[PDB]
Formats: sequence, structure tokens, C-alpha cells
Amino acid sequence: GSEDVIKQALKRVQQYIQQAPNGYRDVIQQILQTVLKILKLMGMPEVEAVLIVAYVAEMLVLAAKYGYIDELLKLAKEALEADDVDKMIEIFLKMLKIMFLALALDPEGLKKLKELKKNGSEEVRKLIEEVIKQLKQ
Amino acid sequence: GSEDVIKQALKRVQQYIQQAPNGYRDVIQQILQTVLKILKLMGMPEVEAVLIVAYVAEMLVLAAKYGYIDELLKLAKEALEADDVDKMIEIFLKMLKIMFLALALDPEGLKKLKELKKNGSEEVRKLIEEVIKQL
Repeated sequence: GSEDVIKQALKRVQQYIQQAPNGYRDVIQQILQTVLKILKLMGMPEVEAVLIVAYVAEMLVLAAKYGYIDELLKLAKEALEADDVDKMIEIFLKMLKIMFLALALDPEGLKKLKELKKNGSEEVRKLIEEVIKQLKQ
Repeated sequence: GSEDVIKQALKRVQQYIQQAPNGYRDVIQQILQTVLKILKLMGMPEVEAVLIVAYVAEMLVLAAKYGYIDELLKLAKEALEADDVDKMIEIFLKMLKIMFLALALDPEGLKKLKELKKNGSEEVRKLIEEVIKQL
């Protein structure tokens, strides 16, 4: 169920916003609201928009645990006050790099990142498989 | 409509696979099966792993319309054969760059993207409010 996913994920997000110092909760709640409003105006399905918010929120919380929340805020202000869409995406990509790297520093994140690397062997073969198919084409 | 968004997503993905050149149909199917295995083992809930694959497959289909599918396949192999997790993340970041590049080249996507660049003011102020509190 769609409503089941949105519930699962928005429950996750609300917990993250409750594990934050009070005083920020109201502002985070308002940022949560208007991002959800903006994403819906994109026209992307609500499940997709909510899973995006939830995953980015999870990684925001993780990176805050390794000190990066000041850095990611400053980037967000820079992406939104930016002159063109090109520059916005670049900072968006920069923020993503910081997020994923904190997933690499986190010892549980790094444990799973290494699994994903190891279990990627059966995948490489089937990618090379059809890279081969595509060059002949 | 259908309660099972898994039913909704796999039908959507299967429609992408069913329209690829027939010579890829099976290898893609296998890729879909084992990428599900892996996400499952990353601790992702099966409703979410299936949705990720469909939303990603969507972006692959759009990037393949601008010629980039060869590049994204090569990046995938290189990332999976990287010597360390930080290398892997580096190339994964390049696959995102291609994804955003294709949303911008799509005519509907740039309209929506340009809207945010003119609909980020409200979040800018609330972000700056949070910035001041932290200081």
C-alpha cells in the first residue's frame, strides 16, 4: 500500500525531527512541510517524494552525528540562493557527496558499503555481459 | 490503485524491460533479480527496494534517450570493480550527475527545476533561521 509506505517513512522522519534539540523542531517541521509541498508541485508521485525526503533525512541525521550539519546547511543556503539551475544541482551534488561520505565514515554504514561492494561481483559480470552486447550493436 | 505498490512497480519495470531490444531482455531480467537480492541484504525493506529500482529504472530510461546508457553501464562496472568504498562512491556520484543532466535536458524537467530555483526562497529563509540558531 501507498499509504503504508508514506506512513512508514513519515513515521521515520517524524522520529528524526523528535531526536533533534527542541527549538529546531518547529523550523524543521516547516521545512518538512514546504519541501513536501515543493516536491508535489514537481509532479512526482507522492510515494517517490516521501521516500526521497525520508532517505535524505536519514542521511542528514547521520551526517549531523559526525559534525557535518553546519556544512550541509551552508550548502543548502548556497544552492537555493544560487543564480541558475546548473549551479543549484552542483551544490546538490556536493551535499550528496558529503552525505555519502559520512555513510562511509560511519562504521555500520561502512560495513554495508563493503557488502554492497562484495556482492557486486555477480553484477559486474552481467553488466560486462551487455556492455559486450552493446558494442556489437 | 492496486494496493500492492510492488505490483504497481514491477509491472512498470517489466514494461521497460519488455520494450528493450529483445537481445537484452534476459540479461536485464537477471540484473533486476540480483539487484533485488542485494538491496534486500542491505537491510532495505522489500517494498522500498522494489520502489527504488523502479524510480531508478525510470531515470535510466530517460538518460538512455539522450545517449547516456553506455556511459552509465560503464560507470556501474567501474564503481563495482573499484578498489575501495570511497572510489565506489565517487563513481556513483558521477551517475547522479548524468541523471540530473538528463532531467534538465528533458523539457518538462527543466521547467520544474527552474521553478525550484524560483521557489527556494521560503526554505532559504527557514534554513537561514536554523543557521542563526546554530550560531
